[PDB]
Amino acid sequence: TLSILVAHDLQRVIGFENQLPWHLPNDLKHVKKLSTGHTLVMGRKTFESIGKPLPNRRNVVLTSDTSFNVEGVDVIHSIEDIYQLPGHVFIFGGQTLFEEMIDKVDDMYITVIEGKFRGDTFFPPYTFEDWEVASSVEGKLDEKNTIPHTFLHLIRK
Ligand SMILES: NC(=O)c1ccc[n+]([C@@H]2O[C@H](COP(=O)([O-])OP(=O)(O)OC[C@H]3O[C@@H](n4cnc5c(N)ncnc54)[C@H](OP(=O)(O)O)[C@@H]3O)[C@@H](O)[C@H]2O)c1
Ligand SMILES: CCOc1ccc2ccccc2c1-c1cc2nc(N)nc(N)c2cc1C
Repeated sequence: TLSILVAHDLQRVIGFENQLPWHLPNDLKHVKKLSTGHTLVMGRKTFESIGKPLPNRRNVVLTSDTSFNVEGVDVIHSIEDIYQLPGHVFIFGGQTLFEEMIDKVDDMYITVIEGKFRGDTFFPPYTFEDWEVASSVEGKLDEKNTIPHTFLHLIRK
Protein backbone atom coordinates (compact mmCIF):
# COMPACT_ATOMS: atom_id res chain seq x y z
CA THR A 1 0.00 0.00 0.00
CA LEU A 2 1.19 3.49 -0.90
CA SER A 3 -0.34 6.29 1.14
CA ILE A 4 0.09 10.02 1.68
CA LEU A 5 0.44 11.26 5.24
CA VAL A 6 -0.04 15.04 5.68
CA ALA A 7 -1.21 17.78 8.06
CA HIS A 8 -2.67 20.81 6.24
CA ASP A 9 -4.68 23.82 7.33
CA LEU A 10 -7.97 25.26 6.01
CA GLN A 11 -6.13 26.74 3.00
CA ARG A 12 -3.84 23.70 2.53
CA VAL A 13 -0.77 25.31 4.12
CA ILE A 14 1.72 22.62 5.20
CA GLY A 15 4.86 24.56 6.17
CA PHE A 16 6.59 27.83 6.86
CA GLU A 17 10.35 28.37 6.81
CA ASN A 18 11.06 24.63 6.72
CA GLN A 19 9.01 23.82 9.82
CA LEU A 20 5.37 23.25 10.76
CA PRO A 21 3.34 26.43 11.23
CA TRP A 22 1.61 24.93 14.28
CA HIS A 23 2.40 23.24 17.55
CA LEU A 24 0.18 20.16 17.77
CA PRO A 25 1.59 17.25 19.84
CA ASN A 26 -1.44 15.05 19.01
CA ASP A 27 -0.62 15.16 15.25
CA LEU A 28 2.88 13.90 15.97
CA LYS A 29 1.34 11.10 18.05
CA HIS A 30 -0.96 10.30 15.08
CA VAL A 31 2.08 10.11 12.79
CA LYS A 32 3.82 7.81 15.27
CA LYS A 33 0.82 5.48 15.51
CA LEU A 34 0.28 5.20 11.74
CA SER A 35 3.91 4.88 10.57
CA THR A 36 5.72 2.96 13.36
CA GLY A 37 6.87 -0.35 11.88
CA HIS A 38 6.34 0.91 8.30
CA THR A 39 8.18 3.08 5.74
CA LEU A 40 8.37 6.87 5.38
CA VAL A 41 9.52 8.45 2.10
CA MET A 42 10.41 12.13 2.36
CA GLY A 43 12.17 14.86 0.40
CA ARG A 44 15.58 16.15 1.42
CA LYS A 45 14.26 19.39 2.94
CA THR A 46 11.77 17.54 5.13
CA PHE A 47 14.57 15.28 6.29
CA GLU A 48 16.82 18.19 7.21
CA SER A 49 13.82 19.70 9.05
CA ILE A 50 13.49 16.68 11.34
CA GLY A 51 17.31 16.46 11.52
CA LYS A 52 17.51 12.71 12.25
CA PRO A 53 15.55 9.62 11.14
CA LEU A 54 12.40 8.86 13.12
CA PRO A 55 12.83 5.74 15.31
CA ASN A 56 11.13 2.38 14.74
CA ARG A 57 10.39 2.78 11.05
CA ARG A 58 12.27 2.76 7.77
CA ASN A 59 13.32 6.30 6.81
CA VAL A 60 13.79 6.83 3.08
CA VAL A 61 15.04 10.15 1.71
CA LEU A 62 14.59 11.30 -1.89
CA THR A 63 17.40 13.61 -3.05
CA SER A 64 19.51 14.30 -6.15
CA ASP A 65 22.57 14.52 -3.85
CA THR A 66 24.82 11.57 -4.69
CA SER A 67 26.93 12.32 -1.63
CA PHE A 68 23.92 11.71 0.63
CA ASN A 69 24.71 8.74 2.85
CA VAL A 70 23.28 9.20 6.35
CA GLU A 71 23.28 6.58 9.14
CA GLY A 72 19.81 5.05 9.72
CA VAL A 73 18.47 6.49 6.46
CA ASP A 74 18.05 4.80 3.10
CA VAL A 75 18.46 7.04 0.08
CA ILE A 76 16.66 7.00 -3.26
CA HIS A 77 17.27 9.28 -6.26
CA SER A 78 14.12 8.78 -8.34
CA ILE A 79 10.35 8.78 -7.83
CA GLU A 80 10.38 5.39 -9.57
CA ASP A 81 12.46 3.95 -6.68
CA ILE A 82 9.43 4.38 -4.40
CA TYR A 83 7.47 1.61 -6.15
CA GLN A 84 10.17 -0.99 -5.27
CA LEU A 85 9.94 -0.39 -1.51
CA PRO A 86 8.15 -3.27 0.29
CA GLY A 87 5.33 -3.01 2.85
CA HIS A 88 3.17 -0.01 3.73
CA VAL A 89 4.86 3.10 2.34
CA PHE A 90 3.83 6.59 3.49
CA ILE A 91 4.68 9.63 1.40
CA PHE A 92 5.76 11.93 4.25
CA GLY A 93 6.36 15.27 2.47
CA GLY A 94 7.12 17.92 1.75
CA GLN A 95 5.35 20.03 -0.90
CA THR A 96 7.42 18.70 -3.78
CA LEU A 97 6.85 15.04 -2.83
CA PHE A 98 3.12 15.56 -2.31
CA GLU A 99 2.79 17.27 -5.70
CA GLU A 100 4.65 14.41 -7.37
CA MET A 101 2.68 11.64 -5.63
CA ILE A 102 -0.94 12.75 -5.06
CA ASP A 103 -2.02 11.24 -8.40
CA LYS A 104 -0.22 7.95 -7.63
CA VAL A 105 -1.18 7.01 -4.06
CA ASP A 106 -3.92 4.58 -2.94
CA ASP A 107 -5.17 6.71 -0.05
CA MET A 108 -4.36 9.68 2.16
CA TYR A 109 -4.22 10.13 5.93
CA ILE A 110 -4.82 13.83 6.41
CA THR A 111 -4.85 15.88 9.56
CA VAL A 112 -6.97 18.91 8.73
CA ILE A 113 -5.70 21.73 10.96
CA GLU A 114 -8.87 23.81 11.37
CA GLY A 115 -7.14 27.22 11.34
CA LYS A 116 -5.54 29.68 8.91
CA PHE A 117 -1.75 29.94 9.22
CA ARG A 118 0.97 31.85 7.39
CA GLY A 119 2.55 29.33 4.98
CA ASP A 120 5.17 29.21 2.26
CA THR A 121 4.43 25.64 1.20
CA PHE A 122 1.13 23.93 0.36
CA PHE A 123 -0.52 20.59 -0.19
CA PRO A 124 -1.98 20.45 -3.77
CA PRO A 125 -5.73 21.01 -4.30
CA TYR A 126 -7.89 17.89 -4.32
CA THR A 127 -11.62 17.24 -4.54
CA PHE A 128 -13.91 14.92 -2.55
CA GLU A 129 -15.38 13.91 -5.91
CA ASP A 130 -12.25 11.77 -6.28
CA TRP A 131 -11.88 10.59 -2.66
CA GLU A 132 -14.19 8.57 -0.41
CA VAL A 133 -14.14 9.46 3.28
CA ALA A 134 -13.18 6.14 4.91
CA SER A 135 -13.20 7.88 8.31
CA SER A 136 -13.34 11.37 9.81
CA VAL A 137 -12.44 11.71 13.51
CA GLU A 138 -12.33 14.97 15.45
CA GLY A 139 -9.10 15.40 17.41
CA LYS A 140 -9.46 15.96 21.13
CA LEU A 141 -8.42 19.34 22.49
CA ASP A 142 -6.64 20.14 25.74
CA GLU A 143 -3.98 22.40 27.29
CA LYS A 144 -1.24 20.94 25.03
CA ASN A 145 -3.45 20.67 21.91
CA THR A 146 -5.47 23.77 21.42
CA ILE A 147 -5.99 23.96 17.63
CA PRO A 148 -9.09 22.09 16.35
CA HIS A 149 -8.15 19.30 13.97
CA THR A 150 -9.74 16.38 12.18
CA PHE A 151 -8.12 13.11 11.12
CA LEU A 152 -9.40 12.09 7.66
CA HIS A 153 -8.68 8.83 5.91
CA LEU A 154 -9.47 9.27 2.19
CA ILE A 155 -9.43 6.44 -0.33
CA ARG A 156 -9.28 7.11 -4.08
CA LYS A 157 -12.62 6.34 -5.73
N1 LIG B 1 2.43 19.56 7.37
C1 LIG B 1 3.02 18.51 6.80
O1 LIG B 1 2.32 17.35 6.63
C2 LIG B 1 4.41 18.53 6.27
C3 LIG B 1 5.12 17.33 6.04
C4 LIG B 1 6.44 17.36 5.56
C5 LIG B 1 7.01 18.61 5.27
N2 LIG B 1 6.28 19.75 5.51
C6 LIG B 1 6.80 21.08 5.18
O2 LIG B 1 7.04 21.04 3.78
C7 LIG B 1 8.02 22.04 3.50
C8 LIG B 1 9.13 21.38 2.68
O3 LIG B 1 8.63 21.05 1.39
P1 LIG B 1 9.57 21.32 0.11
O4 LIG B 1 8.78 21.02 -1.10
O5 LIG B 1 10.20 22.66 0.23
O6 LIG B 1 10.71 20.21 0.24
P2 LIG B 1 10.73 18.61 0.33
O7 LIG B 1 9.65 18.09 -0.54
O8 LIG B 1 10.76 18.15 1.74
O9 LIG B 1 12.18 18.34 -0.28
C9 LIG B 1 12.49 18.85 -1.56
C10 LIG B 1 13.73 18.12 -2.01
O10 LIG B 1 13.38 16.77 -2.23
C11 LIG B 1 14.19 16.26 -3.26
N3 LIG B 1 13.36 15.71 -4.35
C12 LIG B 1 11.99 15.83 -4.54
N4 LIG B 1 11.64 15.15 -5.67
C13 LIG B 1 12.78 14.61 -6.19
C14 LIG B 1 13.04 13.83 -7.32
N5 LIG B 1 12.05 13.48 -8.13
N6 LIG B 1 14.35 13.43 -7.60
C15 LIG B 1 15.38 13.78 -6.76
N7 LIG B 1 15.12 14.56 -5.65
C16 LIG B 1 13.85 14.95 -5.38
C17 LIG B 1 15.09 17.39 -3.74
O11 LIG B 1 16.24 17.35 -2.93
P3 LIG B 1 17.68 17.88 -3.45
O12 LIG B 1 17.62 19.39 -3.60
O13 LIG B 1 18.66 17.49 -2.35
O14 LIG B 1 17.94 17.15 -4.77
C18 LIG B 1 14.25 18.59 -3.36
O15 LIG B 1 14.96 19.81 -3.33
C19 LIG B 1 8.53 22.56 4.84
O16 LIG B 1 7.92 23.82 5.17
C20 LIG B 1 8.12 21.51 5.82
O17 LIG B 1 7.93 22.01 7.13
C21 LIG B 1 5.01 19.74 5.97
C1 LIG C 1 8.71 19.37 8.30
C2 LIG C 1 8.34 19.64 9.73
O1 LIG C 1 7.45 18.63 10.22
C3 LIG C 1 7.79 17.89 11.32
C4 LIG C 1 8.77 18.26 12.27
C5 LIG C 1 9.07 17.44 13.36
C6 LIG C 1 8.46 16.20 13.59
C7 LIG C 1 8.77 15.37 14.67
C8 LIG C 1 8.12 14.13 14.83
C9 LIG C 1 7.14 13.68 13.92
C10 LIG C 1 6.81 14.48 12.82
C11 LIG C 1 7.43 15.71 12.64
C12 LIG C 1 7.09 16.60 11.51
C13 LIG C 1 6.08 16.07 10.57
C14 LIG C 1 4.73 15.99 10.94
C15 LIG C 1 3.83 15.45 10.03
N1 LIG C 1 2.50 15.34 10.33
C16 LIG C 1 1.63 14.77 9.45
N2 LIG C 1 0.32 14.69 9.82
N3 LIG C 1 2.03 14.31 8.25
C17 LIG C 1 3.32 14.36 7.82
N4 LIG C 1 3.70 13.92 6.61
C18 LIG C 1 4.32 14.95 8.74
C19 LIG C 1 5.68 15.01 8.37
C20 LIG C 1 6.58 15.57 9.28
C21 LIG C 1 8.04 15.66 8.89
